[PDB]
Amino acid sequence: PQITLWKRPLVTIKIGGQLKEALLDTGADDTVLEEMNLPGRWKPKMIGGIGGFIKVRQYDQILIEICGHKAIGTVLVGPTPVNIIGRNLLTQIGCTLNF
Amino acid sequence: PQITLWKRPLVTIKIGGQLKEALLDTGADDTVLEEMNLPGRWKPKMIGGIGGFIKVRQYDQILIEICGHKAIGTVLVGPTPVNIIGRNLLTQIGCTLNF
Ligand SMILES: CC[C@H](C)CN(C[C@@H](O)[C@H](Cc1ccccc1)NC(=O)O[C@H]1CO[C@H]2OCC[C@H]21)S(=O)(=O)c1ccc2c(c1)CC[C@@H]2O
Repeated sequence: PQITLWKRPLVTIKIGGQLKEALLDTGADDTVLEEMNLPGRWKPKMIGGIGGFIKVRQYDQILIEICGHKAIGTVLVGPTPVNIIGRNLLTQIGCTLNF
Repeated sequence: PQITLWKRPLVTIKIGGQLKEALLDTGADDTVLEEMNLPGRWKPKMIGGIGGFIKVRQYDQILIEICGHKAIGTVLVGPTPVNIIGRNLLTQIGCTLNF
């Protein structure tokens, strides 16, 4: 599909057996998901943006389906106000910017 | 152009007559640039990011060229970690996401 940017590029994703809404975000190196209780090992991390830093848990090799496109990679989980699909996964679903 | 996402989508911009580098950021509603001198009146505003809220100067109807494409719109100036081009300007240059 082609997504215009008049509105936030929100799409449905599937992660940890749950469906969620997330932004397709070319400004995020990595994917950041709102607080959820994923199983398995994780590593603490701090990520910075406008307003400062938030503490997140880094999970590796997490499977996510974005608009029916499967992807697997690093997912950071923490108190983000929004689910963010970052470039580490956007490359895997074949997403590009075009103008 | 078509821009892949294996690297950060960084582009050269011109604003106030000066060249700068900025990130094409589909997860940003607004365009936020690092502290700089811009001609024109401005008004104090607040914006929130992943880490909280910051004070910005809002410049309206500002001329800005992005990778050779002209836009005129709102530019917020403040302590952002990175120059980001948000959807208010990405729409003006005809930018879409595609997968
Ligand atoms: C530095 C470049 C940018 C700022 C990196 N951001 C990604 C941007 O798209 C954020 C997304 C977003 C955050 C909160 C709420 C809504 C949307 N938009 C943003 O702040 O937009 C501003 C301007 O417009 C307004 O609309 C939206 C909010 C206001 S991040 O979320 O801070 C991030 C993600 C991953 C990762 C990091 C940092 C660090 C490592 C990790 O990979």
